[PDB]
Amino acid sequence: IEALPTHIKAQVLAEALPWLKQLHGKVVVVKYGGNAMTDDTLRRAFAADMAFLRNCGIHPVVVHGGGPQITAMLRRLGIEGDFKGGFRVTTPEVLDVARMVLFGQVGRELVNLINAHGPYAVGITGEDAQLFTAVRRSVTVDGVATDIGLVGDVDQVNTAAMLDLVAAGRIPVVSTLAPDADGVVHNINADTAAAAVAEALGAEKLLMLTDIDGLYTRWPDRDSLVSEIDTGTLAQLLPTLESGMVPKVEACLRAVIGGVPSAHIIDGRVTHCVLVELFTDAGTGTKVVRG
Amino acid sequence: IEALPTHIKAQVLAEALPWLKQLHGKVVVVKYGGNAMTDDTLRRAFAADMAFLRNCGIHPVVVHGGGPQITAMLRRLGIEGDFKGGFRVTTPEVLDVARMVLFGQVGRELVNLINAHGPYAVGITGEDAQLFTAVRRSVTVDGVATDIGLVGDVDQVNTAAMLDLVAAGRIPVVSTLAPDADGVVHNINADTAAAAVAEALGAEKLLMLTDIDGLYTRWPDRDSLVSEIDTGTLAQLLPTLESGMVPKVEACLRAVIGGVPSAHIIDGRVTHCVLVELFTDAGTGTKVVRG
Amino acid sequence: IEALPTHIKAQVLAEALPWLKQLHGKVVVVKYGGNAMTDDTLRRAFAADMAFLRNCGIHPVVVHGGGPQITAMLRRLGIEGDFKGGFRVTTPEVLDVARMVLFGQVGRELVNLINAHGPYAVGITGEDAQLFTAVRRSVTVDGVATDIGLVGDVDQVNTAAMLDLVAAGRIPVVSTLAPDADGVVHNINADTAAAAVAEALGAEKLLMLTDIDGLYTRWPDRDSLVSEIDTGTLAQLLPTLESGMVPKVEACLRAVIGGVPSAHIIDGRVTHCVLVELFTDAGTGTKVVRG
Amino acid sequence: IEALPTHIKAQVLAEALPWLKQLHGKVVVVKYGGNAMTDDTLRRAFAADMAFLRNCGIHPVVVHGGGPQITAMLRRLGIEGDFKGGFRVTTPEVLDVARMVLFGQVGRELVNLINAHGPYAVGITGEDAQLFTAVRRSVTVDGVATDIGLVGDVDQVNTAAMLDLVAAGRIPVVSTLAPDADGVVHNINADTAAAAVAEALGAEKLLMLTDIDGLYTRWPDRDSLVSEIDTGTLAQLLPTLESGMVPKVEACLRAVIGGVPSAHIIDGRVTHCVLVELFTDAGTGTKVVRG
Amino acid sequence: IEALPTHIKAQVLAEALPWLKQLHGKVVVVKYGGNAMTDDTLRRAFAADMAFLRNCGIHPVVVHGGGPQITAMLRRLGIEGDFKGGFRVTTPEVLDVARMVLFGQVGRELVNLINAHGPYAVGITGEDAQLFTAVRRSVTVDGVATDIGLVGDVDQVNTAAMLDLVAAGRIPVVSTLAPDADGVVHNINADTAAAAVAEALGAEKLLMLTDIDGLYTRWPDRDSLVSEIDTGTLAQLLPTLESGMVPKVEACLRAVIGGVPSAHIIDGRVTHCVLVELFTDAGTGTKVVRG
Amino acid sequence: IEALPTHIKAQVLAEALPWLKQLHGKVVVVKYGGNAMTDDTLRRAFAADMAFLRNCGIHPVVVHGGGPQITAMLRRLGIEGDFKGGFRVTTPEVLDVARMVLFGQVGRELVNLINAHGPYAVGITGEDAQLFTAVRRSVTVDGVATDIGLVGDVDQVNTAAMLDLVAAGRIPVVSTLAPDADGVVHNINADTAAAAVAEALGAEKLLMLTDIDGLYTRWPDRDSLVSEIDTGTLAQLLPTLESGMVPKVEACLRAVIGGVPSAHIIDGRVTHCVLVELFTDAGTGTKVVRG
Ligand SMILES: c1ccc(-c2ncc[nH]2)cc1
Ligand SMILES: c1ccc(-c2ncc[nH]2)cc1
Ligand SMILES: c1ccc(-c2ncc[nH]2)cc1
Repeated sequence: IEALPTHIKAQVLAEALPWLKQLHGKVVVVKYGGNAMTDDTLRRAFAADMAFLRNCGIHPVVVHGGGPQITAMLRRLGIEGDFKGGFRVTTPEVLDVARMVLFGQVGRELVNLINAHGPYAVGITGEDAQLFTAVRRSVTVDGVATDIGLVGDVDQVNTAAMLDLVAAGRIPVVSTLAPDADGVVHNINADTAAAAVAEALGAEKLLMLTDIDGLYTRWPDRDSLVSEIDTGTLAQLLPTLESGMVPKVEACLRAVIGGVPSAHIIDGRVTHCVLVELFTDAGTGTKVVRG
Repeated sequence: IEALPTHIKAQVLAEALPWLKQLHGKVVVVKYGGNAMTDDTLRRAFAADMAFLRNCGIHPVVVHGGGPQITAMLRRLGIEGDFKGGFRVTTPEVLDVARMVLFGQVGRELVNLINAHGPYAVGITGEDAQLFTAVRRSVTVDGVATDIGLVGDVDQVNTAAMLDLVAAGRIPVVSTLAPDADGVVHNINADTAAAAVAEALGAEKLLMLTDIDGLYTRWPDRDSLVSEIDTGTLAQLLPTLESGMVPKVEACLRAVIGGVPSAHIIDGRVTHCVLVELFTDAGTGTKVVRG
Repeated sequence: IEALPTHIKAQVLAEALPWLKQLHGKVVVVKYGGNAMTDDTLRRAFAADMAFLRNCGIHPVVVHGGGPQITAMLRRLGIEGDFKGGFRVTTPEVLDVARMVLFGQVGRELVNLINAHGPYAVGITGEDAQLFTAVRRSVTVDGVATDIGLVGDVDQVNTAAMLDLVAAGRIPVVSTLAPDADGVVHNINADTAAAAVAEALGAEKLLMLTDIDGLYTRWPDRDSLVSEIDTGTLAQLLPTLESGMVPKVEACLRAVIGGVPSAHIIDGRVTHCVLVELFTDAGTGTKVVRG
Repeated sequence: IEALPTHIKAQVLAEALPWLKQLHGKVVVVKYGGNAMTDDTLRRAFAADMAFLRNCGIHPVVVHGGGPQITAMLRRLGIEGDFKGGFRVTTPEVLDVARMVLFGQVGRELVNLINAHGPYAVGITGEDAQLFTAVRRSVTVDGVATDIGLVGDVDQVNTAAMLDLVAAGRIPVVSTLAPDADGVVHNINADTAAAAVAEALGAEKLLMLTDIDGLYTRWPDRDSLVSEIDTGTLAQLLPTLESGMVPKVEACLRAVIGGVPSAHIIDGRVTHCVLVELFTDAGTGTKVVRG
Repeated sequence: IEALPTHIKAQVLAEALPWLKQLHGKVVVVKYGGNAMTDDTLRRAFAADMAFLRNCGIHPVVVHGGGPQITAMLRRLGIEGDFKGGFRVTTPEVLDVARMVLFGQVGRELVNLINAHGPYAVGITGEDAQLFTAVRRSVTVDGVATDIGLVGDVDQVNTAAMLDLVAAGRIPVVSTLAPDADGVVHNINADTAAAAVAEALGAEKLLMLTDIDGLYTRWPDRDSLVSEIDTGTLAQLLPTLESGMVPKVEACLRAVIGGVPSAHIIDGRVTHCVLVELFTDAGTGTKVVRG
Repeated sequence: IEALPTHIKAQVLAEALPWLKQLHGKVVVVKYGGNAMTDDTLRRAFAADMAFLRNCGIHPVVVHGGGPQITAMLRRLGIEGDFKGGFRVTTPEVLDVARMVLFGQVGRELVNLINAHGPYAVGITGEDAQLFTAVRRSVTVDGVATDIGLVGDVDQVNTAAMLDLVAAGRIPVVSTLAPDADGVVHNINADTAAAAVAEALGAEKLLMLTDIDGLYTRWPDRDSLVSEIDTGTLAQLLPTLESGMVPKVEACLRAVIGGVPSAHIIDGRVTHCVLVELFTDAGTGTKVVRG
C-alpha cells in the first residue's frame, strides 16, 4: 500500500468527510456474525473498525450471535436435542449452555479484540441492569405455531440507560439473552435483536454483516443484485428469497420501518467491510430506506 | 415471626442506626462463595441483602468464585487435568472453560437473583472496559515456585471507572478474570481479588462469606474462637490455621493493612448473614482491624 | 434485647426490605406533635428515626405544632386572651408569641435532637425564602364564619425550592407560619399544613403522630378500630368522630385525595412508632388510601 | 429628589462602577444592630440595601444581635438576673429566652423586611445543618476570668455549606447561637460572630453598623476622627477607646488580620448607609486595612 | 460632584433598586450608533455602562452600525458608487469593504473600550458559528421594489447559542453581517438587526441610541414630544415622521410587537444615557409598549 | 478515484486508526498561510480538513497571517511606508489597517469556508474576551535592536477560556492581534503566535503550512531533505537556513521545547496536506521532536 501515490491517499480520506458528518455523535448498531467472526483477520479488522468509529466520536453498538458455537458446545456436553421442524427446542438446559457460550465465550472474544485498542468494550445481556426484556416466541412449523422453549423476541429496551452507556465512551457488546416479565431468561435471534435495539436507541444506521455480496432479487441471476431498495419493494420480495437471507431482511424492514434512516446488508467476508460501507461510496452491499 | 411483640421489632430496627450511618454512601465489597451460593434459600437471601444495601444508599460490590463448578464443567467436557502439587494447571483451554463458567453461568445466576429486586446488578470482568488487569502468578509446591498456567493476581484497578459504576446505582457482580499487560486473560483467586478490589475502591468494609462460625485460633478448641483480632496478631497465626482458612485470612490481612477499616470473616451458612454482620452487634464471625 | 436469637433479629431486618424499596428516594412528611414531643425518650427516638430515614436515602420532612406551649407562654407574659367559640383570637401580639415559641423554641429542640446524629436538620417557616404562603381563614362558631385574627391555611408552596432543600440531604423542620400575599404572617394549623406540604411535594406517605391506637369508627367500642380505610368511607365518618380526631382525619383526606398514595394515623405514644409504621407490617395505626 | 438635574443623577450612578466590579460575585458580611434596627425607616432601607446587593450579583450575609430585646423579654417573664461584673449570667433558662428572642423575633423581622423584595432571606443559627459551632467563653471581671454561663465564641464554621447557601441566591440572616462540641447551645456576641463568619467565608468586606460617625482616636475631639487606619495602628489604640466601641474594633481587627481585605465601621443612623459606604467615596465611617 | 450631600447621593442609588430587580438576569439589547460613538467621552461612558450592566448580573448585547465610516472608506479606496434612489448598490466589492470596516474597525473599538473594564466583550457576526442568517432584501424606490445588491434582513437567529454566550459572562458586540442560505454574506441595517436580535433572545428591553431628545409626534412642535406610546398609536404615526426616525421606530414596533416588553428611543448625546434610561425615572427618551 | 479497487480504499482508511486514537479529544494548532490560502481549491480543501478534524472529535485551532494582503491594502489607501531594515514601521495607522485586513477580511474568508460544513468556525483576536495579550517587540537591524512600532510577541494566553471555546465544538480562527498591558493593540507574527498558542493550550501537534516540500539541511541539495529532526539538531542549523524558513523553524523549536509533543512543517501546496500529514505515514514535510 506504499507504492500508491500520496495524493490519491488524500482523496480517499477526504471523501469520507460527508459520512463523518452524518454519523458524528450518532448511534450505529452492527450485527456481527458469520465469517466476519470465524476468520481471525476479519475478526481483528472488525474490532479495529469499532475502535475507528469510537475514535471519530461515533457510537457503535455491537450485537452478536453464535448459533454454530452453541451447537458445538451441546454436542461436546452430549446434550441430546429435540427438534420441531428444523428448530432445536430450547429447554432450560439448552438455554444455560446458549447463555454460557454467547456471553461467556463468543462475547468475550470480541470484547478483548476491541479492547486491544483501548478501554472501550463492555459485554452486556438484557439481564444486566434490566437493559432489555424478552417475550416468549412461538414458531410456525408447516402451518402451526409451536412452542420451541425458551426463545423469544426483544420486548422492551431501557433506552435511557443504554444511551448513558455509550455516551460514557463504551462500546456495548450485546449477547442476546434477556429475562421475560417473570425473570425467566430467553435466547433471542441476534438478527431480530439487532433491529429492535437500533429502533429503540434511535440509531442512524443498522449494519447487518452476512456472507453475501448483497441482496439478489432473482438469485442466482448475477445482475439481479441491487444496491438500494425501499421497504415497500423489499417486503413483497421477502417470500421469494433464500431461507438464510430472510432473517436479515426482516430485521432491515423492521428497523427502517421503525424509523432507523437506513439499514445495510453488507459483505462480512470483506476485510474492513464496516469502514468501506460507512466511509466510501464504492461499497458492496445493499441499503434499505423507507418507501 | 408474628408472635413477637412489636416493641421488640422496633428496638431491633433502631439498633441498626449506627451502622446505617457508618455505611451510608460507602463501598462494601462482599466475597460470595461456599454454601451461601449452593443452597437456594441462602442464595435468595444473599441477593435480597444486596438489594437491602442498595436501598439504603450503600454501595455493595460482589466478588464471586466458583471452583467446584469449573471442575464439574471440565469433567463434563472430558478435559483431562494436569496437576502440579494440588494445583490444576490452567492451560488456554482450561481458562476458556473457567471464564465461560464463572462469567457465563455463576455470575448470571447472581445477577438475575439480585435483579429480581430491581435493575441493580451488572456483571463484569477485568476484561470489560479494562476495569482491572492481572499479573501472572506462580505457586510454591514443596519449596519451588512453579508455573501453573494462566492464573494471576490482580494488578491494577480502574478505581475511577469502578466508582462511576456504583454511583450510578449499579451493583457490580465481578467474575475474577482479567487480561495481563499483553491482553492475555488470567483467572484470579476470588478471595485475593476481593481484597484487592476493596483496597483499590477505598471500601469501608470487606466481607468474606465462608462456611465457618469464625476464626478459631486453636482449632478445634471450641473456645479458641475470637470475634475481633488485629492484623498484627492475625499474621503470626496464619502459618497455624487450616488450609482453606488461609486464603480468607490473607485477604483480610491485605485489605485491612491496605487501609480498609475492617474486614470480616462471617458464616455463609447463616441466612441473611450480611444483614446480621452489618446491622447487628450479636453477629457471629470475626472482625479484622489494623494493629 | 440480647437474649433474643440472632436469626430472628435477621428476619426482622429482612422484612423491612419491601418498605425500603418503596421509600428509597421519596419524600415522607411527618406531622409531629402530642406525647411524642413532650416525653424525652419518645422525643429522642423520634429524632433517631428521622436520622434513620435520612441514612436510608429517604427524604423526611417534619411538620410540628405546639399549641400548649404557646398557651403557656401567653400566660407567662400575662397576655389576656379573647375567645370566640373555643378559639383564641390571634391578634398581632399573639402571633408574635406563637411565632417566637414555635420557631424559636419548639423547632429548635427538634433541630438539635436530630442534629445529634449529623448535620441534617434545618428549621424553616413559610417566611424563609418565601417557601410557602398563607391565606387568612375564618372559623364557624355555632353557624357563623368568624374572624379569629391572623390564622390561615397554607396557600402556595414553593415545591421546587423545597425539594432542592431535601435533595441536598437536609431534613426540614417546619414551623407553620407564613406570610399572606401582603406580607402579613399568619399561624397555620400544623395538621392542615402537613397535609398541604405532602401534597405539594408529591410525598409518598404522610404520617400523623397522635396519642391514640388508631381510628375507631364507633368510639369507644374496642373492636371498631380499623387498620385501613378508603377516603370514600372515611369522609362519611368524619362528622361522627371526636373533636380532636377531626383535624387529623381531614388532613389525611386532603392529602390522599390530593394524590399522596397513603396517609397514616399512628400512635405517638409508642417508641420508634415511625420505624414500626414504615418498616413493619405489625404496626398499630390506620392507613388511608383513595377510594 | 426630582428638582436635581439628570446629568448629576447619571454621574452618581456611574461613580458606583469601580465598587460594583470590586464586589460582583463576592461575599459581604454585614453586622446589623443599634439604631439601624429600631427605627422603621432605617430598617426598611437596610432591607432594601440587602436586596440591592443581591440584585447586583453580590452575596450579602447578615449577622444581627439584639441585646436590649433579650433584656426586655427577661423582665416581662420576670426572670431574675444574676450579674458578675456587668455581665448577666446566661443560665439554661436565659439561653432559651435569648434564642427565642433572637431567632424567633428579631431575625424574623429582618427576614420579612428583606423578603418584601423577593425570596431572598433565610434565617439560620449554628444549630441549623451544624453550620457553625461555639466554644464556651469566660470573661475577665477586675482581673479574674469568670464563668458567665452559656456564652461563647464561634468555633468552627461550615464554610462549604454556607457558600452553597449564598450561591443559591439566598441571603442568610444569622442569629448567633450555636452548639458546642457536646450539643449544648451557646449565645455568641454578634460583633465577634460577624468577624468570624467574614473570615471563614473569605468575605471581601465586613461592615459593622454602629451609632457613631466613625472612629475617634481621641474622643471627644471632633477632629480626631479618622477615615482609614491600619490594624497595626488600630490595635495600640484599642485600650483607649470607649467601652462600646471596643467590640466593634476587636471584630474589625480579627477580620482584617484574618485576611478579610477591609472592615468598615459605618454610621447606622444614616439611611442607606450600606449603599453609601459601598458605592460612594463620600461616605462617613472608617475603613480598617492590614498594616 | 463632591459638593453634593451624601444623603442625596444615597437616594439616587436607592431609587435604582426597582430597575435592578426588573433587569437582573435578563437580556438587554442596545443599538449603538450616531454621536454616542463618534465623541470619545460619550464612547467611553457607553463602554463603562455596558460594564455596569455586566457587573449587576444584567446581560447586555450590543448591536452597532457605521454607515458613515463605510462611506469614508469607500471614498478612500476610490470605489465608485452606483445609486438607485438614495441607496448605494452593495456589490460584492462594497460588501467586502462594509464587512471589513464594521467588523474590523468599528466593532474592534467598542470591544477594546469595553474590555478596559474586564474580559467582557466579544465581537461577532452572523458568520461566526452560524449565529444568524440573512435573507436578501429589496427596497422600494418611488414605487418599485429594486435590487440594491447584498443587503438583507435578519432571517434566523441561533437563540440557544447566543444565550450560551451571554450566560458565560460575555458581552457580544455584533456587527450586522450574515450569510444567506447559500453562504453569501449580506449587510444588514443595524436598527433592524437590533430589533430582530432582541425578539429572538427574549430581551427584557431594546434600547435605541439616537441623536434626538425623543419622539416628536408633530415635529418640530416642542411639546409634541411624548415619553411613552403604544405600538397601536405609534404605527399610525410612522408615515408622518422624519426620514431618519423611521428605521428606529420600525425597530421598536417590530421588537415590542414581537414580545419584547419595552423598547426605548433615547438620547445618545447624553453622557451615560443608558444608565439614566435604565436606572432613573427622570430620563429623556420615549418608551414603546404594546397596545 | 473510482477505478481504484475498494479493498485498497479500505486499507487507506484503516491505516488512519493509530492517528485517530492519538488525536481524539486533543488540540491541534494549525498555522495557515502561503499558497494554501491564495488558491481557491487548496483553500476549500483546508476548510474541509478542519471540518474533518472536528467531525472526528479532534480540536483544531487555526492561526492565520496575511502579510501580502496588508501590503496591498496599504498601497490602495496610499499610506506611505517607513522602513527600518526591511521592516515596515507599524504606526497606529498601519496597525488599524493590519487589524482591519486580518480580522475583517482574511479571517472572514476562512470562517465562511469552514462554516460551509457546519456551525464550527468562530473568529477571534486577543482583544476578544482578553484571550491573549501582547508585549511590544523590537527587531535587530544589522546589530541594533530598533523600534518598528506596534508589533509584538504573544505574552499571556487565557488557556482556560480558549479550551472552553473548543470543548463547545468551536474552531477558533485566530487573527494575531492583541492588546499590551495598557490596552494598546499590537500586530503579532502569525508563525510565532501559532507556537505560543500551541504551548499555552497544551496542543498535541503544531502544524505549519509553508510552500516547501520540507526542511532542507543543505539547501538546495535535493537529498539534504529530512523527514524528522530533534530540537537539539534543529537549533544549530537555524543560522544556516533561508530567510523565510527561519520563522517557521523558530516556531517549531519554541513549541516543541515548550512541551508540544511534535511540530510539523508541511507542504501547503499539496491539496489536503493536513489530512496527509495527520492520518498517513507517506506524507511529505518534516516532524520536530525534542532532543
Ligand atoms: C463498565 C461500565 C459500565 C458497565 C455496564 N454494564 C451494564 C451497565 N453498565 C460495565 C462496565
Ligand atoms: C442550611 C441549608 C439550607 C437552609 C435553607 N433554609 C431555607 C432554605 N434553605 C438553611 C441552612
Ligand atoms: C470568546 C468566547 C466566545 C467566543 C465566541 N464567539 C462566537 C461564539 N463564541 C469568542 C471568544
